[PDB]
Amino acid sequence: ELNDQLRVRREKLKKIEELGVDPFGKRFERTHKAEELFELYGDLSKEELEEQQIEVAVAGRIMTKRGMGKAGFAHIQDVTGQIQIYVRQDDVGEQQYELFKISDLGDIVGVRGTMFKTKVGELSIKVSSYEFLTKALRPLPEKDIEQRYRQRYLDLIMNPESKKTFITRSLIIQSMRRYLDSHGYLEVETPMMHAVAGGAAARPFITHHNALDMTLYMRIAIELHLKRLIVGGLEKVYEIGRVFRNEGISTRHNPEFTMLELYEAYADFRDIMKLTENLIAHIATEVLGTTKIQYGEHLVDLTPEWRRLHMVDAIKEYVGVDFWRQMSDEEARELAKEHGVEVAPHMTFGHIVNEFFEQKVEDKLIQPTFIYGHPVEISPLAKKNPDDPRFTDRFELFIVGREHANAFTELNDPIDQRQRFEEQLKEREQGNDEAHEMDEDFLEALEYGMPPTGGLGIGVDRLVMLLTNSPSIRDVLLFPQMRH
Amino acid sequence: ELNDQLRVRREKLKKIEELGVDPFGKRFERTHKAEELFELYGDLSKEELEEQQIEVAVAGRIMTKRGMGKAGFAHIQDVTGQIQIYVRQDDVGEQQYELFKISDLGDIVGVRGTMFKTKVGELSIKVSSYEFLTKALRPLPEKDIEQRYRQRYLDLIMNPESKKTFITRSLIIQSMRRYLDSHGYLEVETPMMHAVAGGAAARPFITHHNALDMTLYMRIAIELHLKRLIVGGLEKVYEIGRVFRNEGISTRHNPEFTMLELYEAYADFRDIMKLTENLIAHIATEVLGTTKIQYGEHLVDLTPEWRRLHMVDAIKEYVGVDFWRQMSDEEARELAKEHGVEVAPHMTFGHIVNEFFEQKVEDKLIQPTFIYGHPVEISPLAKKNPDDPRFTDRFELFIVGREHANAFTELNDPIDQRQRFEEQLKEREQGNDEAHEMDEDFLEALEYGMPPTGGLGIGVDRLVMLLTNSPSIRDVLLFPQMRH
Ligand SMILES: NCCCC[C@H](N)C(=O)NOP(=O)(O)OC[C@H]1O[C@@H](n2cnc3c(N)ncnc32)[C@H](O)[C@@H]1O
Ligand SMILES: NCCCC[C@H](N)C(=O)NOP(=O)(O)OC[C@H]1O[C@@H](n2cnc3c(N)ncnc32)[C@H](O)[C@@H]1O
Ligand SMILES: [Mg+2]
Ligand SMILES: [Mg+2]
Repeated sequence: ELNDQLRVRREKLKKIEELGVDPFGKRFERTHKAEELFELYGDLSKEELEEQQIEVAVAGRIMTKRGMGKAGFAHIQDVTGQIQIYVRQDDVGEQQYELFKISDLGDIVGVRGTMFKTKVGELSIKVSSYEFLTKALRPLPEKDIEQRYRQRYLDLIMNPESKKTFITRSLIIQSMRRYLDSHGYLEVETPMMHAVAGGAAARPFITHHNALDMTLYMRIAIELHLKRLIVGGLEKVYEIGRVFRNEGISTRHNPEFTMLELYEAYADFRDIMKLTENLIAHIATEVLGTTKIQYGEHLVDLTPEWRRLHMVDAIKEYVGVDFWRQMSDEEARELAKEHGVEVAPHMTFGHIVNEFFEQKVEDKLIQPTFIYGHPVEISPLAKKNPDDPRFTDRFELFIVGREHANAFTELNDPIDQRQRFEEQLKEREQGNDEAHEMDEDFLEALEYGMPPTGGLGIGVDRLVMLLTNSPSIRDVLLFPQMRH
Repeated sequence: ELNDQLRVRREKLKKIEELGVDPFGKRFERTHKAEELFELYGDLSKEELEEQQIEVAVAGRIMTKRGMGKAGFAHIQDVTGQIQIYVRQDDVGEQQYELFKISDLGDIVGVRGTMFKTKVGELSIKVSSYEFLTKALRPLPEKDIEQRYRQRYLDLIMNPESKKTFITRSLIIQSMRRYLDSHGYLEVETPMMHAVAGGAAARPFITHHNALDMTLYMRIAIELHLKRLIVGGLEKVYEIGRVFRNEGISTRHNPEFTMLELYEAYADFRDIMKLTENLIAHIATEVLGTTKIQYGEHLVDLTPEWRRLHMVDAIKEYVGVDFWRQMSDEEARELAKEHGVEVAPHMTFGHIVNEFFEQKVEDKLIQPTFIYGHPVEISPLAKKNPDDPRFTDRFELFIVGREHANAFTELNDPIDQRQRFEEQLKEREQGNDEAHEMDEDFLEALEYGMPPTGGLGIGVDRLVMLLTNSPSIRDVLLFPQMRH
């Protein structure tokens, strides 16, 4: 249907060339961007602009073009929006007017001219110089949820709002580092290719190094090397880097995502809760100018202090079941069968409690909530709670029914840590193939002495979704993993 | 080595618990860093301190200890330095003093006490409260790049100069993003898992996605996806991220390294030259306080503007062979034989010229130098020079004999880009297993139109090696890839 349409364009290219101009342009000096023009000359009168001859120079893509004859208009779009340009043969000459006439929607051009207003009052640029910058061999679509991610470049051109989202994303990450850097946290870079994939319960992407003939695993967490830094005496460190998990895609999951991992010597999980809430309220204030944001049909208030609720209590409140009493694994399995909570063959009281939470409770936590007291069985890298060792001084931040962060009072006792790992291995022989793996090197590190520490993990992408009211993670990732 | 010392520390742990103490501590609130205490109170005499009775709280690892019966001293080290603590049973009580007595070198403790100077004059802290915070089961290093790289934590604790290097690295990167952002370049995040390993000439790490059953390649460059963003109308983008290349290690290369990639629509490689020198000059100025630096035996002057030299003129200056001469591939092969320049079967004029440069010229370029005009055969993503099509508008930045950047006037003409890819595939046929691979998606992207663009790539690790006078990249990477 539109196969020679591409040939129509492939022809104007030949014509443009033989017309003596580089169809793919040279450098172009600009003076402003569309948005600056309106903010600087949007309120000036038509005749005072005509008098002032304010010369500008801009560049962009042709989104709309109209008017035949010896004069025409077109809307040029740059990163900040669109601005109308007006080209008259009796102004730019014949060669340039010809360049304007052959120009296609989608083609990129640069112009020099003066500000002025049409009778209808639109602010525009009276072109006195029309430069051809780039020929588009394929036309613009016209003005598909999944076709937007498959060709993000087309999306960014056609939907202004998407652009805003990604800009907002850059501001969020930038705001995060300014806060952390100013509070003494050292931004560092640790390995992404590991001998042993530790720091979480997750399946890894496996690769191989040819020269060193080594099997390397892409990191499923940043935790283990950062901890080595704490043993290293660095005290405060953070890292915002990519993490990789051989998992299937979700509305809130992507194989490679961005996580913030930070550790603070001499702090515990309650300290981290405060850090977490201040950090996020800060970012919201700095970037959006407020702590009250919309997400779905919810108005989420990020103003500290946020609710602290123990996982076991959350379960009593939303389910009506108690896990505070001493309980046998058998009794936990009964309560599970009764409430329709699924359990794995390797699960025990601890795992079951968490299943009760994740399956019957979490989705209902809308306002920022610090869920704490995660059972020790599912927290192999966290310190046991003193008063009741069945649970740990760990917490997960929940907002709009999903986890935005994971943190704990770190386990620096190396003997206990080794014991957690063996238990993890036992769980594996029992069906759990996400059980953590023994890392002697890491354990060796703890053996030189890691001070008491508080660690924090934050899903940056998810935070971005929250602050941009994005229903899917693929709306906040420039090139989400495609099924292909 | 410490067969029993281990038994002794191990058994010591048990004794701390009997004292009723958590051998791995709780959180501890500090008031200052050791260094701040010297900067604030070092000038005050012994009695001035006695009058002002300055209460403080510090924490650190025990570096030295002296036990004089019922009172002793110890030097504890925090991230900023050491401070001496004076612990007398008369003040802290018998219980706490037994904790002090049993404390081993390497153990971490925190104290609260007042500032004061001993008869000798060393600023100290007369402790009123001694808190055991962590037991080191192994004794710190007794003293080879081995443990420094394999056990970086020990290095960071025992060698302050290594610690500063990593602190300076955080500053260099922080400084870089400062310039870029304030100059309008948008920081973004693009995929590290690619369907096609393109954007560079390198052998990648291959991996597999289970759920989607798909072969993925770890990025060998960030280029392609960033250019899709320029097509997207983002105009000015940058990404400081990890890049992976399945190549052997050396003092100049690590399999996973940090590269800065940035693109600017409407600019060309000359514009990029100016940016590169301003950026680097900015970082050095802001971090070292000067652009005049020392690297090894060299006194390198980073003050712009830097020397501009065409690769061909460089070969003429440093070797004597003039490649401006139109010659056949065979004559170039003959010239290669006569000057001891090794070539490969797939090579023609263009490749040979570059080998003359890398083999015979590179190492002689000490002062910052912009080498430009790379032959087209090795520049598949760079636009060809208008005057002499054998070369492209591209440059590499050489300093102290090594490459620190690669950049060019981007090839935005899709017909020509396709042609280059075909040439590369052809080379791979002839044995060049580092030839760029085809990426239809990228070609489709350029087909929608990409403005003339200026692209740049800087090896961040190498820039930091330069600014910290680190002879090896393994000195600016917290945990470098080690040999099996
Ligand atoms: N030492 C304290 C804990 C630090 C973090 C820990 N090392 C870790 O690996 N945690 O993993 P998670 O708790 O599963 O991840 C933390 C956050 O990252 C986000 N996240 C996790 N997995 C994905 C994913 N696959 N895709 C996108 N986002 C993800 C989410 O917000 C989650 O709460
Ligand atoms: N579009 C303009 C060019 C952008 C960069 C281009 N896409 C690219 O891939 N370049 O690759 P190189 O030029 O080989 O690398 C750029 C810089 O990275 C550094 N580098 C390259 N490989 C390693 C390495 N293996 N280890 C440490 N640093 C490295 C070095 O400074 C080098 O000059
Ligand atoms: Mg979580
Ligand atoms: Mg290079």
